[PDB]
Amino acid sequence: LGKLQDVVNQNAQALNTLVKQLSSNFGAISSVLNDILSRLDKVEAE
Amino acid sequence: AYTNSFTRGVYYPDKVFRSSVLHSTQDLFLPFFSNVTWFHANPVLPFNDGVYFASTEKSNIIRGWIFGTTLDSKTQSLLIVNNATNVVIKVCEFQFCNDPFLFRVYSSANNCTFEYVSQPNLREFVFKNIDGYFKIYSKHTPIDLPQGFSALEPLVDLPIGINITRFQTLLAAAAYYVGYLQPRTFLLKYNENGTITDAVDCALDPLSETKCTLKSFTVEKGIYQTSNFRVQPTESIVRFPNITNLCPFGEVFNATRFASVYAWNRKRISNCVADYSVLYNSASFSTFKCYGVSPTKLNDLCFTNVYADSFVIRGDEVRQIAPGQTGKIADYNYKLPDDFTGCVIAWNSNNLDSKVGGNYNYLYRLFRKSNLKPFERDISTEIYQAGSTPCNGVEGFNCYFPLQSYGFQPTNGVGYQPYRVVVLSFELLHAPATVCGPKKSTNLVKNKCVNFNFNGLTGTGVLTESNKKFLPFQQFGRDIADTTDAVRDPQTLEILDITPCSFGGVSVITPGTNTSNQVAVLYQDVNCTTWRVYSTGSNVFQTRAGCLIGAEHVNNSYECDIPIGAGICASYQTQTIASQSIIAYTMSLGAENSVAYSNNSIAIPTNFTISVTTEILPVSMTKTSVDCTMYICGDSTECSNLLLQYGSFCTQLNRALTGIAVEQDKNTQEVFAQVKQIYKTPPIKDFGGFNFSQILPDPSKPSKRSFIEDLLFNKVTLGFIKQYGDCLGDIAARDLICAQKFNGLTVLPPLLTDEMIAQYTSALLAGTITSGWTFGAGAALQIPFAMQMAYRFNGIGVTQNVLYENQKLIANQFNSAIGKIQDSLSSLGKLQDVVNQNAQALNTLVKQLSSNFGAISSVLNDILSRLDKVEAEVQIDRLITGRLQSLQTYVTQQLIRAAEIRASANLAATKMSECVLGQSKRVDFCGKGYHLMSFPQSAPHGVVFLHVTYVPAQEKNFTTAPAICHDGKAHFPREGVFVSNGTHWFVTQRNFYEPQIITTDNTFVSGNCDVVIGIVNNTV
Amino acid sequence: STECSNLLLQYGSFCTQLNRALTGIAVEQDKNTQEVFAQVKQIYKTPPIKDFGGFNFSQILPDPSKPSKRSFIEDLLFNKVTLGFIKQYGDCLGDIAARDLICAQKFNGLTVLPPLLTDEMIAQYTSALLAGTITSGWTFGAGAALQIPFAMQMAYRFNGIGVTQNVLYENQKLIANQFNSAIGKIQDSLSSLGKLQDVVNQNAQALNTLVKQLSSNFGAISSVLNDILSRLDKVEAEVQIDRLITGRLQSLQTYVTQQLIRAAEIRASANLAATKMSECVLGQSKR
Amino acid sequence: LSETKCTLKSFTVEKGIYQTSNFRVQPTESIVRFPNITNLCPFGEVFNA
Ligand SMILES: CCCCC/C=C\C/C=C\CCCCCCCC(=O)O
Ligand SMILES: *[C@@H]1O[C@H](CO)[C@@H](O)[C@H](O)[C@H]1NC(C)=O
Ligand SMILES: *[C@@H]1O[C@H](CO)[C@@H](O)[C@H](O)[C@H]1NC(C)=O
Ligand SMILES: *[C@@H]1O[C@H](CO)[C@@H](O)[C@H](O)[C@H]1NC(C)=O
Ligand SMILES: *[C@@H]1O[C@H](CO)[C@@H](O)[C@H](O)[C@H]1NC(C)=O
Ligand SMILES: *[C@@H]1O[C@H](CO)[C@@H](O)[C@H](O)[C@H]1NC(C)=O
Ligand SMILES: *[C@@H]1O[C@H](CO)[C@@H](O)[C@H](O)[C@H]1NC(C)=O
Ligand SMILES: *[C@@H]1O[C@H](CO)[C@@H](O)[C@H](O)[C@H]1NC(C)=O
Ligand SMILES: *[C@@H]1O[C@H](CO)[C@@H](O)[C@H](O)[C@H]1NC(C)=O
Ligand SMILES: *[C@@H]1O[C@H](CO)[C@@H](O)[C@H](O)[C@H]1NC(C)=O
Ligand SMILES: *[C@@H]1O[C@H](CO)[C@@H](O)[C@H](O)[C@H]1NC(C)=O
Ligand SMILES: *[C@@H]1O[C@H](CO)[C@@H](O)[C@H](O)[C@H]1NC(C)=O
Ligand SMILES: *[C@@H]1O[C@H](CO)[C@@H](O)[C@H](O)[C@H]1NC(C)=O
Repeated sequence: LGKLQDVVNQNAQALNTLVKQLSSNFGAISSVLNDILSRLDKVEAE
Repeated sequence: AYTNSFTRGVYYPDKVFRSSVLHSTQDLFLPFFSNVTWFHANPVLPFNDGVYFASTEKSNIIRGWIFGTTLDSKTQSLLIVNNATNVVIKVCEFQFCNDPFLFRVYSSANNCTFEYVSQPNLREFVFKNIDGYFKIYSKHTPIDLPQGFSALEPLVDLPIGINITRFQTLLAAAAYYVGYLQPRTFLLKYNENGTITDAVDCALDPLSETKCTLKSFTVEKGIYQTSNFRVQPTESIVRFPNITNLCPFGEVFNATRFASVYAWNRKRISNCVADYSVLYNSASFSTFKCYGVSPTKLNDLCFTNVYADSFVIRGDEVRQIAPGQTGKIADYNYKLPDDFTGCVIAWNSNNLDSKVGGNYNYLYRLFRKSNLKPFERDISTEIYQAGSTPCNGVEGFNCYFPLQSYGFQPTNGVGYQPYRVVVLSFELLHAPATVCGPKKSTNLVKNKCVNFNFNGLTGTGVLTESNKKFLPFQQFGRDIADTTDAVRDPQTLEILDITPCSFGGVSVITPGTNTSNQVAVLYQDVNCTTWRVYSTGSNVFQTRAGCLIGAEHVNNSYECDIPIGAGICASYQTQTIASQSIIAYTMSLGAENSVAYSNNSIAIPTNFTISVTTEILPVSMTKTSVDCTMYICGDSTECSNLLLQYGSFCTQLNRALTGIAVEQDKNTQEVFAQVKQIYKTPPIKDFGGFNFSQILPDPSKPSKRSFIEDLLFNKVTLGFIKQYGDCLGDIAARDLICAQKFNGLTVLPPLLTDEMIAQYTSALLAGTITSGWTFGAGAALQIPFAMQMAYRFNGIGVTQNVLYENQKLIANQFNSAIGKIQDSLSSLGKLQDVVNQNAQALNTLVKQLSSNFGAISSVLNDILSRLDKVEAEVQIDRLITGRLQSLQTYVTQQLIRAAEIRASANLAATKMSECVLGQSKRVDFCGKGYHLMSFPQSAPHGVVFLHVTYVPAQEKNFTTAPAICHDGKAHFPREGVFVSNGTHWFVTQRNFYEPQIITTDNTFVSGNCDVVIGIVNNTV
Repeated sequence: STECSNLLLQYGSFCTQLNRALTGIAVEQDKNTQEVFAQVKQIYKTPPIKDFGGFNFSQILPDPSKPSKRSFIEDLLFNKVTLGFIKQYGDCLGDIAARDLICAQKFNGLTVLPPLLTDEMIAQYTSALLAGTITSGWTFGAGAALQIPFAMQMAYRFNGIGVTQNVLYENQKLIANQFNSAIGKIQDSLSSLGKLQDVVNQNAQALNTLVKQLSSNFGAISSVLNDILSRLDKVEAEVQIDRLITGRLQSLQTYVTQQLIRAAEIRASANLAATKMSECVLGQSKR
Repeated sequence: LSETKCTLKSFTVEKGIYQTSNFRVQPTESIVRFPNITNLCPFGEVFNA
């Protein structure tokens, strides 16, 4: 039943990588909006 | 005297070596096929953007040139003259003559700076004047202007720094030419040595744009899409409100006494003209910064809500007048919004505000409970509580007077001297304005594409009367796309409509550059029944897909050659009375033939033919892998470290690529490894007189392939071991294969080799020739080939004695049919297209590494050789983002292709199972006709099916009846039909004429002979 | 904008790719139509004398008294779907462009190409198929068309499903009446195709969202190139124009990817239709 | 094997074949090649006239 199990595994893997990809910086100074907004004013945070 | 330059005037745009490449550049080039002016045996001509000067000479008559604006002693001029002994270059204030010649050129040389002297058959020169540099390119070539192509080389770049608008030649028989240069795009070609030997002028013709797009000098037969029809603007328009007065610069920047910072002032500015040049001789400003606009754009704008605030502060507090500052002034006195749009101006005023012994008339606030809001004022005078101890007016040790005083003395340090500050705020391009700049209006032009500037808003388009009613407080009008569509004229107050002046698609039909150089153009949004075209012609054909211009209409109908659209195709005549041309016609649907129907007539075949047809199906595509770090960062440790902030984006790509790679092997497996028993070819070749030698394995080759397989494997042009030293050095500069894998792009081999695939195919053939379809359902059982063919004939509705009586005819027909296929295979596009696509996808990925993506360069080493860590972290990230997007696009397209290839592979597997391991009843699934058998052959990345079918031929006409009434009962054939030749009645079969006597054995009676329609009589 | 045109050259290899994909799709569509309809290259004329055992085909055969040669049911079908046109520059110049919604698309570079086969040609193919199958049976799909009376063909077809032919020759009249009534019921029902309408709806929506997405800022100070260039000099305006270029290129890429994904499904449906034609119309099916 | 473990972000690996990074080689030394010039630029003339 590997043919059926593969679909479930693929869906779970996709949804888990989506969550894991929230810790990237993408070139910013931090990956946490709260940290960014606790230290910089509006113009520098935009 | 006009003349045509053809391809003269091409120079090297850079100083960098290139070879075996095609390069697209943009610079000031002399347009291809442009008319130059001819001078024989000395006027003053304009110098517009550069000049291409050429001289056919034999005795050194042309000596030099002079450049300038006016050639008298009121301006500076450049002299480049070649006297008999020297070449002298001077940039002075010359006084020249009407007719200078050699040496009497000028009279006085008053003052000047630049000087270079000493420097102890067809000539071409190019001149330019950019950023204060005079550049020259030149070349000499030994043998009115000739054909050919030559590229000029850089000579000198003089820093003269003057203004040039006219030039003149110096003469001492000969002739010279003069052509101007314009900013165009050109596609150059470097040969093996790095010399330029060809070029293409994009946007000179309709076929020249296609060449630039494809990045090739050749084009194949077809129809291509070009850019939409473009229209350039004719003239310019400026429309400001008509105002006369000048803004109150004196009252603001020149007042006698200024306000205090805590009680700052504010006055409105309206109905004036902003011209700040009047301040250039009275006031100097130490600080001047603007925020939502550029300082160089203030002259061309209009402003909506202008205010001016003024106060006095000490010297070192000027840095606190900015949007995001903190401190004593920004907290309790004056604050700017974070979205500020305006300018801030400050200057020293120690002469007007400083009195000896201390000036105490300027105050500020030092204590306050909380911070101020933007543009808020607080002029209170309440005592301030700072210790929780109450105090109702009394003062001391806990309660203070909020306001403090400045002490301004004339001998203070510059940090403690008074400064006057003015802040201007306004809005741009949203509402009606009454303060404009120093610009002069022009007339209003309608119904033409022109440039405009309406209250500072610039653009292009066509103006038109409008039927909208703006409210008094509105000035502009937008749409869903958020662009300005209507505007109210600021003088007449009428409303206009702005429309883009570019519209309509264009296409070009070409027969092939290897054949001809003429084309036809289709204007898809024009009705010629003429105007929105690049060129009219003698013949102009109007279709329902557009207006075709350049083809000759004909009234015959042929099959489609180049589909144009809406039922019309085009083709090259060539072979005709006229030299050659293009023709346009309507495609034909296949020569309507006939129908001969009646209620008592039938046709029955009397013969047959054996036909063999070929079918091709793709089964696999190439497998690849990617090293993301090596593609994005190369060998840079800095980039490698910066890339970790995108860590989860490379495993994601590699997983999909690995999935595709492992799917390919399953695709091949399901198609070819159906029978896991390997049957060897029989040792004696005797199958009822049928010849299979051209499809059975041949052991007289390095492999065991058959003749047809060997023919197939040579019609598609292509694992391997490419060693590092194999393409070390220059060889990597042209390989095109290890150029890929120097960047991290590899190709993985297939799991099953072509030898194994051929072994599987041979097993299939041996099984199906020796056993029939039994080996596909279980244990293989032997059966003679003639009897197997009898079975297969019984499977299509024909008796077996028909085969046993025409065995030799059938065998001969089959042998000839098999020979014809290998005859035709002499000189597979469906299989070749897969290889072409897989190669192009990988080559574009390498090509896309030369983009900037908005940075200053596409070379990490160049970026890192000039900038430090912080300044390079901003430029590297743009390249990282762009190069990640490229790989993502490649992977998505690969997935979308793999899905289609899998669909094809599944179809091929079903076809094998149903046509090769059995006989099929589905119509048109295993060929055209009645399917008898089929044989598989292997091709590169695909399979080939040879289908044998039965086709009837040579029909004859017969009369027929539905039933026969013998003696009051109704008789039915029970198999086949009743036919009559005119006097006698017989019963035969549907697919072959074979009459018999009507009797009870081949008949059944289930009627009374009263109701059947069409019953005859005769007898049985 | 010439400035934007010059700044866009640093993404030159991203437009040819999109155009290549779109051209592939557009070429595939004509092949889809051909494989389904142009199966037979011999056009058969409608019989001059209409005598088929009492069967009435008048509602599905070509009608020669219409501006085209479409049949009654075909016209009913064509009236139920609400969509090769020439739209001229002078046609929608002015305020009309603010509501047309068709030349608002093509003021921004988005155009639609006509199909290669017209509706009249497709109907001619269908008429040829009908005439062939009614006058020859299934022999014309295998070779030369051999004529046969319709009643005898129908007896063949009854034998094809295990019923003797006398069962047809003794109930011909009732069978013809039933067939005529059943045919009438279909045109009765076709009075007042959601599978076919969705294709048009999806394509139009995809084209309209592309035009709508041109008001996004993408992080810049404004979504208007003229507004950006009327206030900032080159150095300050390059920074803003780059963000707009990035966002709009991304929009185009998303549109193209969705178009490819839809083309795959349309191709699967077309392959099913071609196989169904071959097996159900040119023969008799046992599946 | 360690590179595979790091890529899979797991301390165990299942039976199979896995792709690792391309073959890498590090540089052995450093090189500098500027033109041979002796004179010193004229700072006095420009900044001290
Ligand atoms: C010696 C004490 C060190 C201070 C503790 C560290 C950080 C405190 C927060 C900010 C630094 C104080 C800066 C004061 C100078 C600016 C004063 C002003 O013009 O507003
Ligand atoms: C130009 O020459 C005149 C001589 O008449 C001289 O007075 C003037 O100073 C010169 N200008 C410069 C910039 O040297
Ligand atoms: C250009 O290079 C080829 C080999 O690459 C060489 O044979 C030829 O001589 C070169 N051309 C010149 C002008 O030297
Ligand atoms: C400012 O005032 C001084 C003295 O009153 C005067 O000389 C100067 O011209 C004035 N400047 C302007 C721009 O009015
Ligand atoms: C406005 O007044 C209220 C009530 O006195 C006060 O609480 C608030 O702080 C004031 N706003 C500012 C910006 O000081
Ligand atoms: C072009 O205009 C003419 C004039 O009205 C019209 O008859 C013709 O149909 C138009 N062309 C098309 C393709 O409709
Ligand atoms: C049937 O066709 C074959 C090949 O064309 C021919 O040799 C043979 O004579 C034909 N049979 C008759 C009865 O004509
Ligand atoms: C089969 O064909 C091959 C090639 O045409 C030929 O050499 C061979 O002799 C043929 N078979 C027989 C039995 O002749
Ligand atoms: C059968 O008769 C019809 C009607 O005359 C004719 O068109 C057809 O050609 C005939 N068949 C053959 C094989 O000649
Ligand atoms: C065919 O129709 C004609 C016309 O009425 C008729 O005379 C003839 O008997 C019919 N033949 C059959 C077999 O029904
Ligand atoms: C068949 O024969 C009967 C007499 O047995 C005759 O009455 C009848 O008319 C014949 N059929 C036709 C159509 O004439
Ligand atoms: C066939 O249908 C048409 C239209 O409904 C009708 O006019 C005709 O009468 C029908 N056939 C017969 C034989 O009545
Ligand atoms: C510049 O000239 C002064 C005056 O002689 C001298 O003291 C100084 O050293 C000179 N500059 C340098 C860099 O030596």
